[PDB]
Amino acid sequence: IRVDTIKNALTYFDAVRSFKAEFIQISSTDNIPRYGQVLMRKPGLLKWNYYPPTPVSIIIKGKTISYYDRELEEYSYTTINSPIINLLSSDMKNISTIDFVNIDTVNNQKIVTLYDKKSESQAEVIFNINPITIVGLNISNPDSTTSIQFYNISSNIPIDKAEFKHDISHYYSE
Repeated sequence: IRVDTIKNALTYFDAVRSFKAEFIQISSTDNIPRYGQVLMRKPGLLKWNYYPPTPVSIIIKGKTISYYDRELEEYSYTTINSPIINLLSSDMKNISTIDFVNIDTVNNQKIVTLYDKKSESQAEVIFNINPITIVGLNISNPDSTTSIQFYNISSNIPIDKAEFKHDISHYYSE
Protein backbone atom coordinates (compact mmCIF):
# COMPACT_ATOMS: atom_id res chain seq x y z
CA ILE A 1 0.00 0.00 0.00
CA ARG A 2 2.84 2.42 0.74
CA VAL A 3 4.12 2.41 -2.85
CA ASP A 4 0.75 3.00 -4.50
CA THR A 5 0.06 5.87 -2.11
CA ILE A 6 3.29 7.66 -3.06
CA LYS A 7 2.85 7.08 -6.79
CA ASN A 8 -0.69 8.41 -6.75
CA ALA A 9 0.18 11.42 -4.59
CA LEU A 10 3.05 12.25 -6.96
CA THR A 11 0.62 12.07 -9.86
CA TYR A 12 -1.61 14.82 -8.41
CA PHE A 13 1.33 17.13 -7.76
CA ASP A 14 2.72 16.31 -11.21
CA ALA A 15 -0.41 17.62 -12.91
CA VAL A 16 0.30 21.23 -11.88
CA ARG A 17 3.36 22.57 -13.75
CA SER A 18 2.58 26.26 -13.14
CA PHE A 19 -0.21 28.39 -11.87
CA LYS A 20 -1.24 31.94 -11.26
CA ALA A 21 -3.90 32.49 -8.65
CA GLU A 22 -5.32 34.66 -5.91
CA PHE A 23 -5.11 33.40 -2.36
CA ILE A 24 -6.71 33.94 1.02
CA GLN A 25 -4.55 32.97 3.97
CA ILE A 26 -5.67 32.51 7.58
CA SER A 27 -3.53 31.62 10.60
CA SER A 28 -4.98 30.15 13.78
CA THR A 29 -2.76 32.58 15.71
CA ASP A 30 -4.95 35.63 14.88
CA ASN A 31 -7.81 34.29 12.72
CA ILE A 32 -7.40 37.27 10.35
CA PRO A 33 -7.78 36.67 6.59
CA ARG A 34 -4.79 37.89 4.56
CA TYR A 35 -4.97 38.26 0.77
CA GLY A 36 -2.64 38.22 -2.17
CA GLN A 37 -1.51 36.74 -5.45
CA VAL A 38 0.70 33.70 -6.02
CA LEU A 39 2.78 32.61 -9.01
CA MET A 40 4.31 29.15 -9.37
CA ARG A 41 6.48 27.67 -12.12
CA LYS A 42 8.09 24.24 -11.84
CA PRO A 43 10.86 23.60 -11.05
CA GLY A 44 11.43 25.67 -7.97
CA LEU A 45 9.94 29.16 -8.55
CA LEU A 46 7.32 30.58 -6.20
CA LYS A 47 6.19 34.18 -5.66
CA TRP A 48 3.85 35.28 -2.88
CA ASN A 49 2.62 38.89 -3.19
CA TYR A 50 0.54 39.92 -0.18
CA TYR A 51 -1.93 42.78 -0.60
CA PRO A 52 -2.23 45.72 1.79
CA PRO A 53 -2.45 45.96 4.77
CA THR A 54 0.12 43.13 4.78
CA PRO A 55 3.26 44.72 3.29
CA VAL A 56 5.12 41.56 2.22
CA SER A 57 6.53 40.13 -1.02
CA ILE A 58 8.26 36.74 -0.97
CA ILE A 59 10.32 35.13 -3.75
CA ILE A 60 11.29 31.46 -3.30
CA LYS A 61 13.88 30.05 -5.71
CA GLY A 62 14.73 26.45 -4.85
CA LYS A 63 15.23 26.72 -1.09
CA THR A 64 16.48 30.35 -1.12
CA ILE A 65 13.97 32.90 0.15
CA SER A 66 13.92 36.64 -0.56
CA TYR A 67 11.54 38.61 1.65
CA TYR A 68 10.76 42.26 0.85
CA ASP A 69 8.90 44.45 3.36
CA ARG A 70 7.20 47.32 1.47
CA GLU A 71 6.46 49.37 4.58
CA LEU A 72 10.06 49.23 5.84
CA GLU A 73 11.67 48.93 2.41
CA GLU A 74 13.84 46.19 3.94
CA TYR A 75 14.97 42.82 2.61
CA SER A 76 15.56 39.57 4.38
CA TYR A 77 17.37 36.64 2.82
CA THR A 78 17.58 33.10 4.08
CA THR A 79 17.58 29.46 3.06
CA ILE A 80 15.49 26.71 4.66
CA ASN A 81 16.06 23.13 3.43
CA SER A 82 12.74 21.64 4.46
CA PRO A 83 10.56 19.70 1.97
CA ILE A 84 7.66 21.87 3.15
CA ILE A 85 8.92 25.40 2.33
CA ASN A 86 8.59 25.38 -1.47
CA LEU A 87 6.19 22.47 -1.65
CA LEU A 88 4.03 24.01 -4.41
CA SER A 89 6.86 24.24 -6.98
CA SER A 90 8.97 21.32 -5.80
CA ASP A 91 10.19 18.56 -8.07
CA MET A 92 9.69 14.90 -7.26
CA LYS A 93 13.08 14.83 -5.50
CA ASN A 94 11.88 17.20 -2.80
CA ILE A 95 8.60 15.38 -2.17
CA SER A 96 10.41 12.05 -1.87
CA THR A 97 12.41 13.37 1.09
CA ILE A 98 9.19 13.77 3.06
CA ASP A 99 8.80 11.15 5.77
CA PHE A 100 5.09 10.37 5.26
CA VAL A 101 2.51 10.64 2.48
CA ASN A 102 -1.23 9.80 2.56
CA ILE A 103 -4.25 10.39 0.25
CA ASP A 104 -7.93 10.72 1.19
CA THR A 105 -10.95 11.39 -1.07
CA VAL A 106 -13.62 13.81 0.22
CA ASN A 107 -16.46 15.43 -1.78
CA ASN A 108 -14.83 14.84 -5.19
CA GLN A 109 -11.59 16.33 -3.80
CA LYS A 110 -8.27 14.60 -3.16
CA ILE A 111 -6.46 15.58 0.07
CA VAL A 112 -2.77 14.74 0.24
CA THR A 113 -1.31 14.87 3.73
CA LEU A 114 2.44 15.05 4.10
CA TYR A 115 4.51 14.95 7.27
CA ASP A 116 8.10 16.13 7.75
CA LYS A 117 9.59 14.66 10.95
CA LYS A 118 12.47 17.14 11.12
CA SER A 119 10.23 20.23 11.45
CA GLU A 120 7.33 18.38 13.13
CA SER A 121 5.00 20.03 10.60
CA GLN A 122 2.17 18.61 8.49
CA ALA A 123 0.85 19.89 5.16
CA GLU A 124 -2.46 19.03 3.51
CA VAL A 125 -2.76 19.75 -0.22
CA ILE A 126 -6.28 19.81 -1.58
CA PHE A 127 -6.82 19.13 -5.26
CA ASN A 128 -9.86 19.45 -7.43
CA ILE A 129 -10.09 16.83 -10.17
CA ASN A 130 -11.35 16.76 -13.74
CA PRO A 131 -9.05 18.69 -14.23
CA ILE A 132 -6.47 18.51 -11.42
CA THR A 133 -5.91 21.87 -9.75
CA ILE A 134 -4.46 22.88 -6.40
CA VAL A 135 -7.18 24.69 -4.43
CA GLY A 136 -5.77 24.75 -0.91
CA LEU A 137 -2.73 24.28 1.29
CA ASN A 138 -2.94 23.75 5.05
CA ILE A 139 0.32 23.77 7.03
CA SER A 140 0.24 22.67 10.68
CA ASN A 141 2.75 22.33 13.48
CA PRO A 142 2.29 21.88 17.27
CA ASP A 143 1.78 25.66 17.75
CA SER A 144 -0.43 26.73 14.84
CA THR A 145 -2.15 26.00 11.56
CA THR A 146 -2.16 28.25 8.52
CA SER A 147 -4.76 27.64 5.86
CA ILE A 148 -4.50 28.93 2.32
CA GLN A 149 -7.16 28.73 -0.36
CA PHE A 150 -6.53 29.51 -4.03
CA TYR A 151 -9.14 31.01 -6.36
CA ASN A 152 -9.33 32.51 -9.83
CA ILE A 153 -6.75 29.90 -10.78
CA SER A 154 -5.08 29.66 -14.15
CA SER A 155 -3.12 26.40 -14.29
CA ASN A 156 -0.34 25.25 -16.62
CA ILE A 157 0.02 28.62 -18.37
CA PRO A 158 3.38 29.92 -19.61
CA ILE A 159 5.07 32.10 -17.00
CA ASP A 160 8.23 34.02 -17.79
CA LYS A 161 11.06 33.22 -15.41
CA ALA A 162 11.66 37.01 -15.19
CA GLU A 163 8.32 37.36 -13.43
CA PHE A 164 9.89 35.93 -10.26
CA LYS A 165 11.08 39.23 -8.79
CA HIS A 166 9.76 41.66 -6.23
CA ASP A 167 7.50 44.38 -7.66
CA ILE A 168 9.20 47.53 -6.36
CA SER A 169 7.63 50.71 -7.75
CA HIS A 170 8.35 54.38 -6.96
CA TYR A 171 7.19 57.75 -8.26
CA TYR A 172 10.65 58.51 -9.68
CA SER A 173 11.03 55.01 -11.20
CA GLU A 174 9.57 56.09 -14.55
